[PDB]
Amino acid sequence: GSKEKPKPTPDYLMQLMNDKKLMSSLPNFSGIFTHLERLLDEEISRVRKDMY
Amino acid sequence: GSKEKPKPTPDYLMQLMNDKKLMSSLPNFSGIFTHLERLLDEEISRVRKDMY
Repeated sequence: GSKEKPKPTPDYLMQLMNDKKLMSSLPNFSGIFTHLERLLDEEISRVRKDMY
Repeated sequence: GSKEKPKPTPDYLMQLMNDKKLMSSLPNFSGIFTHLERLLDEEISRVRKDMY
């Protein structure tokens, strides 16, 4: 085991929405982080689906 | 449905290891991105567990 994975909530998603936008406003982001972008596209996606 | 989620491979992980380090070398990262850090801690974690 390695780290406990905390639950996804609206708070998680509202912050994700601003993170995904912040990175999109950074043309340097694409070069500095590789998987970080896709992880929003999945996390934002799955957080929206697992929404209660 | 929203976006198809691609499989995790070693290539995914080797790049994650460098992304997680790049962000750790950025004291500005912590302020610019909120969930991006934890998503490595989970993705890197789960990619290592789902390793074949």
